[PDB]
Amino acid sequence: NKANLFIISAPSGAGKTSLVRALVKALAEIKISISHTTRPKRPGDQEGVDYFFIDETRFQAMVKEGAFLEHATIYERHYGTEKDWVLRQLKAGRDVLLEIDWQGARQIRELFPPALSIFILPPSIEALRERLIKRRQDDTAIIEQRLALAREEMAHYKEFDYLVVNDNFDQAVQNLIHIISAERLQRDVQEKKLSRLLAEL
Amino acid sequence: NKANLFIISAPSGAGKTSLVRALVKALAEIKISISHTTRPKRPGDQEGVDYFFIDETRFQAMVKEGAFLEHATIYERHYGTEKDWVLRQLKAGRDVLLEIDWQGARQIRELFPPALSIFILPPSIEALRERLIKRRQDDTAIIEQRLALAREEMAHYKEFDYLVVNDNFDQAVQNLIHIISAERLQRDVQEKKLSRLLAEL
Ligand SMILES: Nc1nc2c(ncn2[C@@H]2O[C@H](COP(=O)(O)O)[C@@H](O)[C@H]2O)c(=O)[nH]1
Ligand SMILES: Nc1nc2c(ncn2[C@@H]2O[C@H](COP(=O)(O)O)[C@@H](O)[C@H]2O)c(=O)[nH]1
Repeated sequence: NKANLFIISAPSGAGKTSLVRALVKALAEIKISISHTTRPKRPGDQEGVDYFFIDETRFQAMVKEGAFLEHATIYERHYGTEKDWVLRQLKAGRDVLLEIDWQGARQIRELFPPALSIFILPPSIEALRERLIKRRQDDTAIIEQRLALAREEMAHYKEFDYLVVNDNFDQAVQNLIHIISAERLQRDVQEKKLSRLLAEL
Repeated sequence: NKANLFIISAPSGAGKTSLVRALVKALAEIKISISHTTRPKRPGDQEGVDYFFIDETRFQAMVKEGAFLEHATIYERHYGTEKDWVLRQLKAGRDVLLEIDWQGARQIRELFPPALSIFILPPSIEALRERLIKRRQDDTAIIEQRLALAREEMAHYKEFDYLVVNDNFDQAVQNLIHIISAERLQRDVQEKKLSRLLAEL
């Protein structure tokens, strides 16, 4: 009952989306924020599952309205975290996972100090290229551009609280579980959850 | 290869010693500091296993010599953490567990800032009395005195980073594992352990 935000960032092709989806299956009382994006809906994508897919007009509206807790521009497209959904989850006592880039992370850290951030590292640059190329949904020409953006994303790893290497899926998931589980044992969180016990003693 | 100190504190009778012993069996690269004490050696106690049992003359000597990283007086007896052994472990890249009281914790926090501290709570005051009474090695008259010292120890829980309830042994051990495991995934620790990978990228 002292819910927190858990920021997860990684270069494209690091396997972050899959890790986060397994994480929420393994843990209770934690949900993934579904972002809004102007990035074109790809074959395979599902509205309300991968993203809320909208156009620039809609997204710009939300920005001016202040509907986003956080928003950024990435590869000439827009992504943002709808503010109200997140706050409803926190109110309900559920932790929230934010799969956002380094720019969004900076915003969240300012706005919600207790937030913890985790950076997912690939075991090699070649691992990124491999995973990205195998996504037939993606253009195989923007690769050299996406990999360039990946190295720049990774240069920001120093801004994060934890680093986790995705070299073995199960182990990486287990490490994410350690990090969230430990947060939930912090004195600040426990003062609330153990209110009755601490009262007795 | 960025080893840390993990302080474990709890009122007498909370089952801390047993938890810590199971913890070191479950994790690698972590060792328990064996303290020096003037507290009389009890039936069942083993030299170099439970404590290094010495007399006041020896202990006072160590204090004046500065042989202790940390030392305190508890129930009119002396306990301390020999400094050199701990530093050797850290140098070797091994984390160190310190089973010390709240006074010792304050000293360690000053002396070694990265240190994390965990307070073990009993599920009830009656749990302490039960566990203590069942220790036939202990005098059953000092109980009301030890329980008084337990409530005063527990009032210091606010000085600790994490709170863990020992209501189920396996679960409490698993929570200790989360806490140490998460520390080892911190960016500061990972900058060292992942030096080669970060170099490649
Ligand atoms: N700041 C921010 N970044 C996001 C958000 N959603 C996705 N991203 C970032 O945008 C990148 C592009 O994701 P993609 O277009 O590959 O699905 C992600 O890897 C992530 O770093 C968001 O809501 N806010
Ligand atoms: N400060 C400090 N406290 C210790 C040390 N060793 C044991 N203690 C504290 O002294 C208490 C008494 O332990 P006992 O006499 O029951 O074995 C422990 O519960 C612990 O809080 C030590 O090396 N330093």
